[PDB]
Amino acid sequence: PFDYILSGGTVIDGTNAPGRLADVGVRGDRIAAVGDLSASSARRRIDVAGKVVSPGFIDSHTHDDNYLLKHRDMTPKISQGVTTVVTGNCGISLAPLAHANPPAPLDLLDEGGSFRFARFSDYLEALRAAPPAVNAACMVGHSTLRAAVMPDLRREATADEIQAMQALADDALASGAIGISTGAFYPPAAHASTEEIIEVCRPLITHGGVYATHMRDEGEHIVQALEETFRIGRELDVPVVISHHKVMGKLNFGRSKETLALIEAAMASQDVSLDAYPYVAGSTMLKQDRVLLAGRTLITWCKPYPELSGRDLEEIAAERGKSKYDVVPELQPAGAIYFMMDEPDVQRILAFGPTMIGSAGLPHDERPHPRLWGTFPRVLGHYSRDLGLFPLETAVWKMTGLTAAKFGLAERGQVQPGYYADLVVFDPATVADSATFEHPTERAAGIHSVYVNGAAVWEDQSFTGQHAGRVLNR
Ligand SMILES: [Cu+2]
Ligand SMILES: [Zn+2]
Repeated sequence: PFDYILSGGTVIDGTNAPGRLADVGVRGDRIAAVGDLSASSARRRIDVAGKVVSPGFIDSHTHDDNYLLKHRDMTPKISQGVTTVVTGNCGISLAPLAHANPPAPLDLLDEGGSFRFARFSDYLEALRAAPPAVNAACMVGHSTLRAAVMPDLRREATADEIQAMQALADDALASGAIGISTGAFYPPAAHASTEEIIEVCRPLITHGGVYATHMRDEGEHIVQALEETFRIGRELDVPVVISHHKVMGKLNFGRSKETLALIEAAMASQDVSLDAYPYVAGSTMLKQDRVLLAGRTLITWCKPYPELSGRDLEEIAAERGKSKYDVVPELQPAGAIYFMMDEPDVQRILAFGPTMIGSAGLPHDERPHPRLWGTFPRVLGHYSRDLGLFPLETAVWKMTGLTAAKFGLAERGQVQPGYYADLVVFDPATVADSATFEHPTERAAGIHSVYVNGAAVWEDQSFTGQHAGRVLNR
């Protein structure tokens, strides 16, 4: 007998096909059957008429490394229909690193003494012993490796340092990591050469992981940054993932036509993937960057002056008698929101066939960017339904079947008999992002229920208490 059957709704199976009326039966952690299940014995038959039953959403780009440990409920994500998170992005992973004051942007994951894992396996063991509500597919970050090995980060690494990082990377992959990420855009790795990155990531071909990256530059020199990424992919002969694709700065608006053309061409000869979030503003560490600081900038958190959280940097700078760029040093470490993208580009990038959906949420921020709470429903509601950017089945595919395939998450991302029971029940007519820049933590509308490995984790707009997540392997 099945444990339960979700009956009377429309199934959008995650393979990018129009929805069809069908029931979904679950037994244990597996989807036992799909179709007319009136003839199958079940302990419960849940009515989901008027709703859509789809695979659970996979967040391709998260910074939930530590949040998974400190807030197992994972409300910001499960309330949106997310059932699996990919961690350790942009070169930033919680482990391996025992440091009491990690350099920005590593501090985006810190709640105070959070970096206590000497080995990557110790981190994975912790997750398994006290599982979060969602599954976790973890990557190790290059900048974290640099911080753990190099006494001085403002220079290229020596052969001995490269060997040390490569050993740590290898141990992480052997322990279960699904890949390695880099973020040469940031201070900790700005001095890292392309060859340093290649040598540190060589274990990928032996273990079969992916290479993810926050490119060295996403503005004036984005073409060069794209080429470096493609080159790294060919040298390693491993798939590459371009994180949160965008063209930032007024002088780069409209250039998504150009960048997408380059990516499409690369996909013809090598393995390339990419993800993005549905907003015109970015967010990360407060940084002395003239392009990032060109437009409206809001503080998310500030260590030396906590009261600045939520304020407009222009006011702060002006009142201190300095430019936004010159006032940054005295306010660090801190975080911010940067309005430096244009709607047309965001829409073009989201619509681009292979683009997967990733939130890039920064969960520890005092006053966070709303993407943390509304990314997925904003794509299903605002963009798919209201603007008609793509049909619903395609919008779902972009956060389920496509993502599972690119990260190698076997038996997930599809509503198919035999696959794991990560599922979402939502109302297509009302699903929508409620979070706004003004009120960034509002819960999404239209999300009826969410299941992970067969257990309901979100019901009646609340965490059920089921710590059903598992550490996944590629
Ligand atoms: Cu990131
Ligand atoms: Zn990034």
